[PDB]
Amino acid sequence: QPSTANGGFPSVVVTAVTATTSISPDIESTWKGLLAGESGIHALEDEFVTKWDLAVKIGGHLKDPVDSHMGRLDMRRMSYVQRMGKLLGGQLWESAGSPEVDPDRFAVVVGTGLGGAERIVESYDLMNAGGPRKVSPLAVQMIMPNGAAAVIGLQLGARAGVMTPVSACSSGSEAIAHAWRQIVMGDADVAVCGGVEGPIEALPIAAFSMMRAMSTRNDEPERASRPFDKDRDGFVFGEAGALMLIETEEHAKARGAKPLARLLGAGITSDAFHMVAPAADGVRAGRAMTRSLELAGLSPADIDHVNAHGTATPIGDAAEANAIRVAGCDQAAVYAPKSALGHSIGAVGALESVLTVLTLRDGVIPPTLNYETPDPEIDLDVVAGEPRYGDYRYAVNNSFGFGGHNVALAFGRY
Amino acid sequence: QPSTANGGFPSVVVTAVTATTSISPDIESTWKGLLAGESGIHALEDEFVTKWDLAVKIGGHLKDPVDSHMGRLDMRRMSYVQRMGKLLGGQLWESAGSPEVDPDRFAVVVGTGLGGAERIVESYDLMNAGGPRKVSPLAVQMIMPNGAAAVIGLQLGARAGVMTPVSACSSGSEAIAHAWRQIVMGDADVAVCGGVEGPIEALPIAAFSMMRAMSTRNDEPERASRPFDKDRDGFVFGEAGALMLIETEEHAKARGAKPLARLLGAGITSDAFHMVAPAADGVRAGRAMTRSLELAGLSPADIDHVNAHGTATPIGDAAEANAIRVAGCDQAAVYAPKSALGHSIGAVGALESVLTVLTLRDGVIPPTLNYETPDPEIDLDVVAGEPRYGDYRYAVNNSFGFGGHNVALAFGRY
Ligand SMILES: Cc1n[nH]c2ccc(NS(=O)(=O)CCCCF)cc12
Ligand SMILES: Cc1n[nH]c2ccc(NS(=O)(=O)CCCCF)cc12
Ligand code: NA
Ligand code: NA
Repeated sequence: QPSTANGGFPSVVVTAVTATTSISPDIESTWKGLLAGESGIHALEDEFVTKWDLAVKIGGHLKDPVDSHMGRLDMRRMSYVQRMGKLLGGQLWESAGSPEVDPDRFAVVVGTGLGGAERIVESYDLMNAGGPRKVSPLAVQMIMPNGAAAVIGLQLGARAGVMTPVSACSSGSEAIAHAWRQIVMGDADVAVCGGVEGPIEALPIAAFSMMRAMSTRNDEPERASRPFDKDRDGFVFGEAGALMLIETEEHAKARGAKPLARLLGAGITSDAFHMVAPAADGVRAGRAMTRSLELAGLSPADIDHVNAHGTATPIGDAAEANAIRVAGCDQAAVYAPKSALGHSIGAVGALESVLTVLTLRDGVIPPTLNYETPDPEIDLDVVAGEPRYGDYRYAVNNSFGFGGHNVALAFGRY
Repeated sequence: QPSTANGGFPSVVVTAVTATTSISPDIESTWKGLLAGESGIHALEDEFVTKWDLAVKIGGHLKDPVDSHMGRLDMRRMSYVQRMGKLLGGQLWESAGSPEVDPDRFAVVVGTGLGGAERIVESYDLMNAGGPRKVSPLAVQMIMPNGAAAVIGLQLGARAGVMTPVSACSSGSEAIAHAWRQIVMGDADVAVCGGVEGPIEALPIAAFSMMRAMSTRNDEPERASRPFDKDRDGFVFGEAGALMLIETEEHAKARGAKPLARLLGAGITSDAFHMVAPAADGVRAGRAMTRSLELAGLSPADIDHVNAHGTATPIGDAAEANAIRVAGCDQAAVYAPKSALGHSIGAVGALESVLTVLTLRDGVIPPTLNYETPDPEIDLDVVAGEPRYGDYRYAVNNSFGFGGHNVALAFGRY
């Protein structure tokens, strides 16, 4: 039976990471801000909140907006997520030394929650006003939700596959999972993978808050996102995009790249329970964690750290607590980064994967913000108060998205 | 080195197929219509063609509309592709004997070109008219492009993974590719896979026809789609959805299921050349065919049949002819089903996979319609005039979608 530990799968390592965040456009500055207890969630000064009088008035816009890095050409040639993907794709490649890889062994897997939706309603109005010939010949390549991954593959020259998984909150983690599969199956030796997502706007807020899924603690924005806390209220939006560079260890050593961590395995299961709510028993979500251990060659005892999905909805954290217990990783140190960075849907799984890698690299877990009164039903060892320095050897990043999509990524210290 | 032929991968077989089509809502009636030279492409009697005076006035609506099978509940609870997915999901399961499988070994992989887009502009207007509280709590689960696969997994009880690949015209084939991967890697023993796509409307027509990509031969609708013909004019829309049931051969024999064909391998590459146009040399597209042979254990000589992508654009068919030659399958008998069924984007790769399976089962290839004057630059053995009965043992289905996404599925007679 093949596994990473017994050589059945080639060793895959992470060699570069990049992310834009409500705390910082630089991933290393975001890391240091998280360690200092910073939060990216503030009061929304956007005019659409006062216009429609939204139930939620809090959220985290990117510290550095994507369009401040975009000229007129990009503003009409690409959708938002494509523009975010081009920005992150370029920053990731330079951060990795701008290597020259074999294009036929180079893949791209970038997930997203929805895609270039704003370009559909724009083309809707552009033809209602002037007719069918007033729709741009570039409209198809902007609207298609594979567009972000397509521009990244074209910009970097990836010819071993350009793929876009879609599974809401797990899209970014699932992208890293499939990129790992594309490598261990022999189709590629190096891959850019992650997730991108659109900005906070009025319609996304209205749709999610009508599910009673979002926190409404508008008086203290930095204290609204309270994963595993008894005063839970729901999740808070926090914009993000994130990409990582993974490659076989053989490929990394031959180019002189210093690996940040090891990508050991990936488990994908599904609940088949409800269209938006997770299964309370957490059985299938836990099986995804178990499956990532099986492919990696680990046991629950080896898991020192779990980067939780932790959206801070009442039923979400309760289900994940059961899932962690079902997987047998209840003794692990748990971090819920959505306490500080919020929820970025199609990108957050990729962002939290980057944070998992940094935790294994520096041997430190940032504190879960606003964890002050532990929920009696959730008995987990969550890091809080200050960063916890520890000897973390293996970690699992969880992402359980709407629709019942469970992705677990098993990571190891290099 | 693992392969299907040398036992490195478990044997995977196709046990049931279902499709709705511009010719028939029944896949067996569609097959018989194709063999009799029927076409689903007619003059569009929709009022939006006269309203905007579209350059194209031809296309193939479904013979049996999806919403004629939908009550009021489904018309507000689901988007179009979700409704198509529920219809096809239910028909496929009954056609397979309604088996009772282990939910933890059952996966669903359903691709789509875009998703529930019509529900975004609907929620856009619903809040402009009444405010944020007038957006349905079901809006999120209708809009998310993973929605069709989500309702199919929930309806049939698939708990080993519910996934949605997005890659334009190759989405439906890529879904079958990932479902094959999910099985040969040990994560599942049975999978429902295919693709769904929305109907023909004015905006899709305007966007694609402004790329000069669509045929404008409105006087003879049944003769507009002319793949590999010298009088090529572009592609024609033809609505479709298709699903197939695949499972390990061990799993099929233990339940008494008669396999229709074997799914032997799948190759995914990318061009990284242009956002909508395929590479002229067809090198990466041919490598996807080669890769499916490598995983299957075949050589170009074993390929008797190629179900071509064949959109009938001038540059598309020229690039695929080079791709087939690059892969070394130039002596194979080529079928271009878009000549009769048109192009259904996210679903067509799944539909043409079903047609490939039926070709191997019945030993017959339908004629490529409107192939009357062979393009001098495309020297391929395309089936034309009447069905060609032959001893086809192995076939490859091609799907090269916009964005440079190349998927090749290698199929074998059971
Ligand atoms: C707005 C918008 N314009 N274009 C988009 C494309 C995708 C999404 N996705 S989203 O979930 O609604 C945003 C929530 C993430 C908050 F950090 C939104 C938009
Ligand atoms: C319209 C519509 N409403 N909802 C949709 C969801 C997806 C798509 N896809 S499409 O490419 O534009 C249709 C082209 C296929 C022709 F057979 C269209 C719609
Ligand atoms: Na996590
Ligand atoms: Na084909």
